Amino acid sequence: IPEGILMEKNNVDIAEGQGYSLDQEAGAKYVKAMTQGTIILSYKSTSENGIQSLFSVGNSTAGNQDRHFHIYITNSGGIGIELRNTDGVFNYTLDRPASVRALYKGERVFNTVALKADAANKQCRLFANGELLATLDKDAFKFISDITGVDNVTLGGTKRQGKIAYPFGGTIGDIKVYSNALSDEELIQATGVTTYGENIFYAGDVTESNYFRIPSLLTLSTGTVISAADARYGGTHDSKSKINIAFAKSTDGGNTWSEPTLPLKFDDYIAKNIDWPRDSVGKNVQIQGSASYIDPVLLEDKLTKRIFLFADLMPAGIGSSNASVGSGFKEVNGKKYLKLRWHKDAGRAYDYTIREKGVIYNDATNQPTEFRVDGEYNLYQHDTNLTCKQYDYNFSGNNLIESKTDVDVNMNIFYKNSVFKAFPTNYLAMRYSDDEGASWSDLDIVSSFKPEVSKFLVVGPGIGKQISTGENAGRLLVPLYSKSSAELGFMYSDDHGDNWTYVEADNLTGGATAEAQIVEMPDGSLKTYLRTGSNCIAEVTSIDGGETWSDRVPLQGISTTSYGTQLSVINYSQPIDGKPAIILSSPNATNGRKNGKIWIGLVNDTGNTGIDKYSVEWKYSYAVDTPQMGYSYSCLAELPDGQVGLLYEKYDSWSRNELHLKDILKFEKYSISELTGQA
Ligand SMILES: CC(=O)N[C@H]1[C@H]2O[C@@](C(=O)O)(C[C@@H]1O)O[C@@H]2[C@H](O)CO
Repeated sequence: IPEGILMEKNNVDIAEGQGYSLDQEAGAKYVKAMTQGTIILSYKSTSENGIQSLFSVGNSTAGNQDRHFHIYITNSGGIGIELRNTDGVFNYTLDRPASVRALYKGERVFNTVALKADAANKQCRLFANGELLATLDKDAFKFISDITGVDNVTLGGTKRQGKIAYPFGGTIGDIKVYSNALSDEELIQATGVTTYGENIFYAGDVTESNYFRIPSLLTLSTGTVISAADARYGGTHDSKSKINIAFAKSTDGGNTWSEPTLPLKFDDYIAKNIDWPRDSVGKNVQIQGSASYIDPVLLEDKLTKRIFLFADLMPAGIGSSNASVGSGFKEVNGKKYLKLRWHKDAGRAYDYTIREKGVIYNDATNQPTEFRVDGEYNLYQHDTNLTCKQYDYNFSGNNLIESKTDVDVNMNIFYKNSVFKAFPTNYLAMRYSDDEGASWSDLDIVSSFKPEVSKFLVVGPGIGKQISTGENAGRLLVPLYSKSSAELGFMYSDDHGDNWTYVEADNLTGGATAEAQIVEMPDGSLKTYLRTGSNCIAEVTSIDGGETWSDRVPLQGISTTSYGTQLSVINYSQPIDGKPAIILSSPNATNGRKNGKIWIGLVNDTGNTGIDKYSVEWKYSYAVDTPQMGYSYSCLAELPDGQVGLLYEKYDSWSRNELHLKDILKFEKYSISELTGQA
């Protein structure tokens, strides 16, 4: 077999289910006997078939349907290979979900992929659109030379018992087959020729996190665009993990973004880039003893230009699902204070409180102790800062080993090895900034109002809202949800963020994931759209600045799942078709987080008063990709130009098969012209 290119083809159109034979190519005899090599191809799929082989080599005869090698893509954006010679001899597979796309801005686009079969290193690697997607290691390295009875080289399908299986439909822009193993560098470069949308945060940036989730995007009145997201270190798992909140800004309308920062973070566990296992066992494992922050909300007070970042604060080993019932506060002398448990007391003996100036008091004696905390909640014993060893986490087989290192970090009340431990429920935290993220204020735990009967009271991720007109103009609002006397709730401030008041919006005690976002009506009244535990998105209205809310009404015509998915709904500054408009983003499928769509809702005055005053007509819907393509959490923002920016999870974040994927948080922009189908 010669060194270099064995076969090359260009601009090949393939009719769905027909495939294309490469048997007559001069190098077919070499390709049918490859001991290793590299395949790189550019393609555009126009088919909705489930599995679509791009290139294959194998045995087409009867009874030999399990003898072949093929590189394929799926209608849901997955990509992979299967190297087979019947299950008794070998069946090597490698894939990565949500690796490619089908449609971008209304048109089918080309993706560039590559498979490298490295005999010397006994390794197989898959690449797509400039990224290394997956790696397979095998002691018994195998390739085309190991398949019995190869009799064909085919494009757009895999020949099985004389039939075209895994039928592709579309165009193979280019294909090059090398007998040699090209370097990862050459393949990253070669496949990187086609990319769509951009990353703000990414595996390898200064956050040191390989994964991200829960997007927040907001254009400030100054023109600067800011964003935040969970920096999920231990895979894409929710809290009871190691998660920090990442932040970045753009001063050029969303074209380029600054180096990300970590405004909300904990140091009990080290922040590092780690590849979380995706196998059936390891994928379910998560960090057990780390404190974390989760689900960000960004908000701007246009009157003061101040910005706020909110997120849930989870004590060590705590998440929404295992949070203890209680406020985490104790009332002494009429004032609520954070309570603490001395590590040597009984398991549930929270006999201390953090009072004025961070001084820790003994409640039984009502006398101050020798301990105190700073504005970051780190402990001190007589002005001397307390410390503890930072933990590291590594997999030993399917087991996650969490061990102490020799690195000292300040002892914080939310850490598992702290001498004074906070109550194991969730808290609401926030910091403000007057210089667009250059510096942030001290940690402000605003959840003193958490109902003592609640398991958890958390934020609805995305952005908050400031009322611009009416009696309550200037009021700041942040959506919340809980498992307590109410499900949907809100916290508002009339003094520019200095103080917050909690509001129960219903009397539902089921604790469903009622993530909501708020939009303002022309007269200042508000409409909140929310995820529910039923097969619909609900709408509630307030005519008193968010103090009381109407009963839930299903949002007619916008399909969703029973478990649901977070949504984003924003006010647009200019009228569309002459009417005030709001824009909504959410996956449209009734099962699975996929088929993302952006809708434009036109506000109509019905002629009625009160809660029935306005009616929103969802006149336009825009499909971001094809129906099976992944789309989960998202956040919209009107950019300084007329465009609508979109930061979203381009995969199914609920699925147990799409956990721990790198670089799925994408940033895209769309004009109103595009969104209204007006080209
Ligand atoms: C505080 C918290 O746990 N937020 C979670 C919840 O929502 C998500 C989700 O993708 O649906 C992602 C959020 O980061 O998974 C969680 C689950 O639904 C339990 O509510």
